[PDB]
Amino acid sequence: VWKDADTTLFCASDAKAHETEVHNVWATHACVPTDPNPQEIHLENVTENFNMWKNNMVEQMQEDVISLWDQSLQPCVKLTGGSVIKQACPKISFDPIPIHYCTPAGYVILKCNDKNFNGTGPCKNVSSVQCTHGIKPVVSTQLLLNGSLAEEEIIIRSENLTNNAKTIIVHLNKSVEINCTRPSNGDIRKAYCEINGTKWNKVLKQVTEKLKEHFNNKTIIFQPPSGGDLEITMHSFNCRGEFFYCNTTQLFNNTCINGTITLPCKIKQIINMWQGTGQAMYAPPIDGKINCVSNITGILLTRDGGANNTSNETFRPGGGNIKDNWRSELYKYKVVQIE
Ligand SMILES: CC1(C)CC(NC(=O)C(=O)Nc2ccc(Br)cc2)CC(C)(C)N1
Ligand SMILES: *[C@@H]1O[C@H](CO)[C@@H](O)[C@H](O)[C@H]1NC(C)=O
Ligand SMILES: *[C@@H]1O[C@H](CO)[C@@H](O)[C@H](O)[C@H]1NC(C)=O
Ligand SMILES: *[C@@H]1O[C@H](CO)[C@@H](O)[C@H](O)[C@H]1NC(C)=O
Ligand SMILES: *[C@@H]1O[C@H](CO)[C@@H](O)[C@H](O)[C@H]1NC(C)=O
Ligand SMILES: *[C@@H]1O[C@H](CO)[C@@H](O)[C@H](O)[C@H]1NC(C)=O
Ligand SMILES: *[C@@H]1O[C@H](CO)[C@@H](O)[C@H](O)[C@H]1NC(C)=O
Ligand SMILES: *[C@@H]1O[C@H](CO)[C@@H](O)[C@H](O)[C@H]1NC(C)=O
Ligand SMILES: *[C@@H]1O[C@H](CO)[C@@H](O)[C@H](O)[C@H]1NC(C)=O
Ligand SMILES: *[C@@H]1O[C@H](CO)[C@@H](O)[C@H](O)[C@H]1NC(C)=O
Ligand SMILES: *[C@@H]1O[C@H](CO)[C@@H](O)[C@H](O)[C@H]1NC(C)=O
Ligand SMILES: *[C@@H]1O[C@H](CO)[C@@H](O)[C@H](O)[C@H]1NC(C)=O
Repeated sequence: VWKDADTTLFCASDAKAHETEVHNVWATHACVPTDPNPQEIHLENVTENFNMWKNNMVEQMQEDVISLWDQSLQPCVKLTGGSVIKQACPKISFDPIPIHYCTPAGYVILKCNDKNFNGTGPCKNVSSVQCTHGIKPVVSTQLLLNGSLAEEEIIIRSENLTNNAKTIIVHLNKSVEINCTRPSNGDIRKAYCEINGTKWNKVLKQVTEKLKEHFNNKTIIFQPPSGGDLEITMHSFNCRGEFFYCNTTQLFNNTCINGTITLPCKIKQIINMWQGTGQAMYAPPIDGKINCVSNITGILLTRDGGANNTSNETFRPGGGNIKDNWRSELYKYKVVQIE
């Protein structure tokens, strides 16, 4: 017998003690080795309720990633609360590694194995584990990168679809690669992302059809962000320590519903912190080819309000709350206390 409960989790990873890469360093001192032979118990015809939108596991992963960035990516100048903090800001080795989240004695993690599970409600196929799967703490907006894929159909996730103020997480069942490069050798900050147009438009059409099922077959329209900070209006992410801001206008235009899609990007030194603090400024980009090839595995969407009297629903890429990023991976888990 058990019950829903919150407790302090610990982490496990396969980090290398000899790596200077910041994630490896953090996990080496903050986590333990992973279990080579993990045990999993499938509960016989047990029904459990989940709520990915109210899961303390999310808050804890957030806290880990905040501390990791706080120790690994200190900017030259921090602007928060009115005070100005200056300090050294050397370039680092940066490449996210999988982090496992595990429960201590007296506790266990319940895992929903239901196909097409949306993250909330009852789960029929439930198993118990000590640790989650390996989750890379990838920080980004608009597009979710290097995450897990839905096993069956594309899944739409939201705490409340009817509430347009609540973020929508689209969980893809097929990866679309995004190839971002800052070429070696008139602007060290100019960059670009290449994406297979055929693959993207096909997936996006599948997402459209999926959104129809949730919005009474209303017409689904995609549009670029209306306004807001650059971190939100553009696809923001960190590649090799450098902050990339990419213009995704070409991705979200309800027209191509063929060739290569080249998104214009730029590396920014001055960033609005996702931690919520304030503003941070980093040193200029390192020289040479700066390249990151990522899997697009999900999308963060915000729905336009004031469309109730029309046959259209408008969706725009969003994000900014990194907790949603962790939710996209932790949705199927919950902690319970055993006796
Ligand atoms: C809640 C709300 C509206 C979200 C905002 N988000 C961000 O500034 C953000 O996500 N920035 C960011 C930075 C680097 C990378 Br790489 C990706 C994204 C920041 C705060 C202060 C928390 N307000
Ligand atoms: C329940 O989930 C487990 C783990 O994914 C899977 O092996 C099993 O086939 C599922 N059971 C059914 C009947 O769907
Ligand atoms: C998830 O599935 C449950 C099944 O009862 C349902 O109540 C809930 O509305 C679903 N959530 C979404 C966003 O589809
Ligand atoms: C992805 O999900 C959609 C439904 O959302 C489905 O039609 C399609 O077959 C899936 N693709 C793959 C490769 O499973
Ligand atoms: C979902 O959002 C709608 C629109 O804001 C609201 O009227 C409704 O109460 C919400 N549903 C729940 C279960 O809170
Ligand atoms: C990229 O996506 C493919 C599946 O489309 C997967 O096999 C591979 O592991 C992914 N790479 C990651 C997760 O970094
Ligand atoms: C990514 O794009 C760059 C520049 O076009 C290219 O050199 C590289 O081969 C690409 N990588 C992959 C895996 O497609
Ligand atoms: C969408 O249209 C199809 C085809 O007529 C219908 O079967 C289905 O019930 C509709 N779905 C919604 C959510 O309105
Ligand atoms: C993206 O590029 C388009 C032109 O292709 C431009 O109109 C738009 O302002 C850009 N978006 C942002 C957020 O800068
Ligand atoms: C969508 O693409 C078409 C291409 O002809 C363009 O004219 C239109 O302005 C685009 N809408 C946007 C970028 O919102
Ligand atoms: C995208 O993939 C398809 C095969 O799925 C291929 O035919 C097409 O050439 C690719 N497009 C690009 C831009 O490479
Ligand atoms: C995604 O994973 C690939 C393979 O490990 C990596 O090269 C790339 O830098 C990752 N993308 C991001 C945004 O971290």
